[PDB]
Amino acid sequence: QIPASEQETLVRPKPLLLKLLKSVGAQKDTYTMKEVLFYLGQYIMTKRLYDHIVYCSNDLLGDLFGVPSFSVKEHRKIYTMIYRNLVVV
Ligand SMILES: CC[C@@H](CS(=O)(=O)C(C)(C)C)N1C(=O)[C@H](CC(=O)O)O[C@H](c2cccc(Cl)c2)[C@H]1c1ccc(Cl)cc1
Repeated sequence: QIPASEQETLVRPKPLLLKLLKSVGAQKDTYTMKEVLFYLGQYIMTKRLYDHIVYCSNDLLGDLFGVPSFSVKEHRKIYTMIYRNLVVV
């Protein structure tokens, strides 16, 4: 029960989120939430942090989100953790 519109939001990552995104995607100043979620998704799968829990205490992603692990099924929490690392444009 998250709206579809949320993936349209325009955002400006803070430096550490930007560092992580640069490892998987082109470097722009502005991203859609859709893009951010995809890049983070690819980052996680590429680095195999996920086998419904993502484990990230041995990874920069852990520092980014402030948790050692999280559930992929809890989307509102994920959006919340993402939002602390960006500015809405
Ligand atoms: C790395 C985990 C990826 C995998 S996936 O969708 O890309 C695929 C099934 C294609 C392999 N992921 C999920 O597995 C879960 C699947 C689900 O529980 O519905 O969806 C995650 C998702 C999608 C959209 C928004 C949010 Cl906040 C999270 C989504 C996700 C979780 C965390 C982050 Cl940071 C980004 C995307």
